[PDB]
Formats: sequence, C-alpha cells, structure tokens
Amino acid sequence: NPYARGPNPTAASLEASAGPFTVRSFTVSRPSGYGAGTVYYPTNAGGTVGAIAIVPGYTARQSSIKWWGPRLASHGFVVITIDTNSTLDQPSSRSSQQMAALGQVASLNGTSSSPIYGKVDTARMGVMGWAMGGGGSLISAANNPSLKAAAPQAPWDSSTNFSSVTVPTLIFACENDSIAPVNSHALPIYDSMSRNAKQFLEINGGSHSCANSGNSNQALIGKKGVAWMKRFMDNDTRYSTFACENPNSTRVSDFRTANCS
Repeated sequence: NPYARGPNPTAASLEASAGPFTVRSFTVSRPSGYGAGTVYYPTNAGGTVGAIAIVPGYTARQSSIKWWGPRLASHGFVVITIDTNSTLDQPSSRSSQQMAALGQVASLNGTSSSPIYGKVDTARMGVMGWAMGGGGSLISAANNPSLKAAAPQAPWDSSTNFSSVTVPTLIFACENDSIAPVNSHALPIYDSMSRNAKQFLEINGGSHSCANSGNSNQALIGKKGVAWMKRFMDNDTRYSTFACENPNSTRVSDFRTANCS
C-alpha cells in the first residue's frame, strides 16, 4: 500500500493526544472562496498525505473544530480548518467553501514558498465539520464522490436525504443534542445512506458541542476520526478493526455500522 504511513496502530497510539508525527501550522495568507483558514501538517510523514477540510457550525469559528487539526495532522494528514465568509452561512454555502479550501490546499501544494509544498496527494481528500458544517460535508460528499471519506459531527441539515452518498461516512452524534436533535438530523441522515460504508457513533449524554474542541471524549472521538480517515483515505487496512468496531463503551449511547471492512 503506497499510502500507508506511520507505525502499526494500537488503541493507545490512537487514544493519545498526539500521533507519531510532528505538527506545524500556518494561517492561509490569501484565503480564496472562504473566510479564513489554518493549515496543520506533519513535518515527518515520510511520503505525501491526504488532505481534510473542516468547517464549523452556525455562528461558530475555527476554535470549535481546531482540536482536529493537530490530532489528525499528527497521524499523517494535511488539515485545513476554516472560518466561513459569514458565521450565518447555510450548509450549501459551507460545502462550497469546504471544497474551495481543498482547492487552495492543492494550490499551496504547488507553491514553492508554502510549508506544504509537495506534501499533499491531491487525489486523496476528506471532509469533516460540525452541525451546519457537517451538513455541508455530506453535501460535499454527495456532489464529489471521489472524496475518500467524510466524518461530520452533530450534523444539521433541513434535508436529511443523503441516499446518493457513496463516500465512506462516519457520523458522530450527540445523544442530548437540542439544536440538531439526533432523531431529526443525524439518524435520518445515517438511515438515508444505502450505498456506502457508514457508521453512526452517538456520544452518551452529549450536548450539540460533544465533538468540539475541549470535549472530554477526545480519546474515543479522536481514535475513531483518525481510524476512519486512515482506513478510507489511505486504504490502510491496519485500521479496519479500529474503523469498524463497536467501542462497547459507557461513552457511546448508540452505535451502528454497515458495509464496513
């Protein structure tokens, strides 16, 4: 597998605050098609890595999603967290801005002054995001089936039919979400998808912010997000059990998976 990076994973290595690779970051100097961005990247992955673009929720900023940047990059990904043009952008606009961010990561990969010059495999991309940014991730996946993985959290969308999504999709949900209640948003979205590898992981007692920066389940959520992205962005079957397994955890009130390998 030409995309395999890093040592053999363990539960311990995936639950730790940081993976094996050293992380650096920069502010996007000329954000093009979205508000602002921060790029996180490994300095020692030893080969090109895939890129992931992460979008916040309604009213929210990069701070809500920032923790994913170092957590994923330290496992061998280039991650761009964005601010949207407006904090009140809706899911469709969030998707357009997410894909703009992936395009700018591709531009920076081809720009000799950029810290990520030649670090990105632009054929291997993923999408993540919170709430309306999670709905935007699912729209991104529906419109761009060459995306390798999607892992939205507490997704919100007024349209829950994502039956056209063929991208491997992990939905993080928050049991006690009042803003994007699971029975109206995350679970109908999950149930709509009959064409893909998919997973539903609902955090016991979670509020709408249960997967955001500062959450108290970074060990499990980080392990699952990294394992999903490793399995499906890197085709890395070392991560098949971590990606597909039921955690069987007090921290997980509802687990479902289908077509997972």
